Amino acid sequence: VPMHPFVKALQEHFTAHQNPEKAEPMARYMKNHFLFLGIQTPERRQLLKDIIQIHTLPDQKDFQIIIRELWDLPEREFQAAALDIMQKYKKHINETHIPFLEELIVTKSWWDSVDSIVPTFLGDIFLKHPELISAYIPKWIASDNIWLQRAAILFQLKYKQKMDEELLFWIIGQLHSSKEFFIQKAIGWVLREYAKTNPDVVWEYVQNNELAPLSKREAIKHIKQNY
DNA sequence: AGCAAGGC
DNA sequence: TGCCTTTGC
Ligand SMILES: COC(=O)c1cc2c3c(cc(O)c2[nH]1)N(C(=O)c1cc2cc(OC)c(OC)c(OC)c2[nH]1)C[C@H]3Cn1cnc(N)c2ncnc1-2
Ligand SMILES: [Ca+2]
Ligand SMILES: [Ca+2]
Repeated sequence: VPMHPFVKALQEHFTAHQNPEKAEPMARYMKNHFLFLGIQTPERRQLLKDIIQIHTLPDQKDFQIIIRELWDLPEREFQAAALDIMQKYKKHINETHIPFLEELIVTKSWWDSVDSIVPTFLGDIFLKHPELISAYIPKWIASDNIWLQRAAILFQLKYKQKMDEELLFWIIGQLHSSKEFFIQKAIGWVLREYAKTNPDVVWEYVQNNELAPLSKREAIKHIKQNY
């Protein structure tokens, strides 16, 4: 049972605003991996802000505590709220928090949580500490956990001109033989997105290195008509 | 605004 | 495959 007051207050308030009619289709959207209260993002963020306006944002010493308790609650809105809350502590998040973010990636894993954790929080950390990438990314690739593997792919998603091109292409080469839907998809996504910044090197990579057909199609879908 | 980004 | 709903922007 949760025990930090902020989290109790958020559980009560969210629970009071649940909508069973919305809950079933939302849960089916995540392949019924999670229970849902039935609260979509606009309302969900309104309710979180209510609790902050009342209690004020907890002291930074408790932010791991609070995220952990939210992660253990059964309804998916609490993990999504936990990530909205982590956004409000970005300034105090640093390399000592990488193992905590790993734990979050590998617990209650699905595309909605991992796609929020990785490009923003891990992306930011490794931009400040790129000498730590080698302690984590190779481990994640070798782990055979698809969510850590998608993390290795997507932590650079938002980098644009900051992208470490040879690192990106090494990561993809290590994972291109994956059968996994969420790995193939992530490879096609990061290539398509980086092609908005550096289209010529994405074209050259795709034309000379093996990829799942899904990944290759998605990567070139906006630039193929220039070639 | 409006368009770009899982489900089926 | 490409359109849907929702969220990100
Ligand atoms: C049933 O409803 C839920 O329960 C629920 C839906 C849902 C969604 C989430 C997250 C959730 O938690 C959701 N929950 N979305 C994102 O995380 C996200 C958007 C985004 C945009 C970007 O461009 C502007 C971008 O890059 C810059 C991103 O990367 C950071 C993006 N990420 C989008 C949407 C799910 N969806 C819908 N229709 C499509 N056609 C989609 N194609 C892909 N995904 C789609
Ligand atoms: Ca392997
Ligand atoms: Ca899609």
